[PDB]
Order: sequence, then structure tokens, then C-alpha cells
Amino acid sequence: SHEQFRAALQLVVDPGDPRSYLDNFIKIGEGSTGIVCIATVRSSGKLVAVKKMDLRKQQRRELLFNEVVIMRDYQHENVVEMYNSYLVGDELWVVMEFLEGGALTDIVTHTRMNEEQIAAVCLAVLQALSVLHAQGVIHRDIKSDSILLTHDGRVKLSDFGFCAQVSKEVPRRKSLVGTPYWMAPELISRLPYGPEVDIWSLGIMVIEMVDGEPPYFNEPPLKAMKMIRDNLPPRLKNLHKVSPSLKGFLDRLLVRDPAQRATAAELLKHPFLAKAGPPASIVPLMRQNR
Repeated sequence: SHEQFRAALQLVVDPGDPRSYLDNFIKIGEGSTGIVCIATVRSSGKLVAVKKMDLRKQQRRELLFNEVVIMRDYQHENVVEMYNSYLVGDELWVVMEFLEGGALTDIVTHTRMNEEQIAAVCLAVLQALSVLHAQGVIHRDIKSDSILLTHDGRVKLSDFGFCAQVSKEVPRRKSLVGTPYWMAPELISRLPYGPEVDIWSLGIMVIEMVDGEPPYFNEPPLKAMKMIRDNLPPRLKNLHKVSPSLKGFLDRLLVRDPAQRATAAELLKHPFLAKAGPPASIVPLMRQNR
């Protein structure tokens, strides 16, 4: 039952009420699992982010345990910090670092990123994934919507609600978890999968940054997932515009066989990332500056 689930979740979250120390909630976004708000810390005026997920409106309710446990006390410069989690009525609230620059999705849909900028984003995400994967954490929802920015162009990975933990005893997952257009073929094909699925999804995000949208985006999700499952790796619509370096980099991400797909640690040494600009190079892309 719902109440049986609520009781269990209460045991894992932090005690108390964030409505006692936060106010002035402003909804600024919505995702598959819930909404994201800006809130003000009453004592200081500091802005934080709060995501709110309705326990009754999840495709898979049990996934709500994952982020609140796995990412508790996690600190990395390219990962959005989670501060606390709470059960507030029928909603899970997660209080997090506020990334005032917004998400990469606005950028890929309204601008044309150059390769210095694309390399900067990939380097930041790969730095994050290399450390996460080494600890057995799989993100499972890598896409532009999950990449957030600071006002000065620093890049941080967020949206860990679909994440998973693997171990020496249980090295792979089986759940069909992710966002259709970005899902790895072996995940779609129910091969016990590992961290490698994030590397495929990153490749699809590179397609977003080059083309503006992922492959098969005009198709229904189920149809698209079948095409991802059955067809050869997807091609860039704008292939003729990209450097040999970017194409070679992308060829190591969008490898159909997980065992031959590059790992995050390997990709950090790839020549394409030599093109990466500093945070300043990203700043002109954000809505408030263009």
C-alpha cells in the first residue's frame, strides 16, 4: 500500500520539516519524476533548489530510495550536491545546490555550440562519471536535461533519481531504467548491464550538442527504442560539419558492444578533450547572455 511505502521511506530520509527553514518556493521546471523549485533559506536569504516527487505518480516507486541513500554526503566539483531529503505528506523533497545557469537543454535547443564548448561539457561529465563509476554508481539518465550550469559556466551533473549502485557481489543491474532516446542498446536488450550504459547515453548527448536533438526524436518512444535496439549506431545529421577529432571521440562512445565501448577513465585521455575551453567559454551560451 501507499502508506506502507510512505512509512518505509520515512525511515531513510532526514527527520523534520524543510518548510520551517525554507520559504518563497518558485517552480522553475518539471521532469519525469516531479518538479524543481527555487527556495530561499529563511535565515540567510540564500537560494537553494528543491525537487519534489509525488509518491503516487512514479512509474517505479521503489526507485525513490536510490538517490536519497546513494548520493548522501557525496561531494564532487562536477556533481550537484544533495544536502537533505524529507518526506512531506505524499511527496519526497530533496534539497540541493542551486545551479543558477540552468540546464544544457536550453542551450542545445536555441544555440549552436562549438567544439571547444562541447569538449568542455564532455570533460566535466567524464570527470564526474569516472569517480562515480569507480564507486559503482550508475547514473542511468545522462542527457542534456541532467547537465546544469553555474553563472560562470561551470558544468555539474544532476538528476540522479534513476541512479543505481552495483557491487562486487551484484556487479550488474537489469531494470529497464532511463529516457527512451538516450538508452543503451544492451540495457534495452536486457543484458545484465553496468556503468557502460552511461557512456552510450553521453554519446547521444553529444548528438544533441551537434544536431540539436537525439536520434529518432520524432518517433514514438517505444518505436525509437526498437530502432535503437535493432539498428547500427546512429549517425550525426551534421556529420559533414564536425572535426575528425569529434567523430573519432564519438566512435568510442557509440559502440554497440559494451565490452568494446570506451570507459570514462579511458576517454579522459582522448585528444578531443584537448579542445576543452575553460568555464568562461561556456558563459556566452546561456540565455541571459546571448
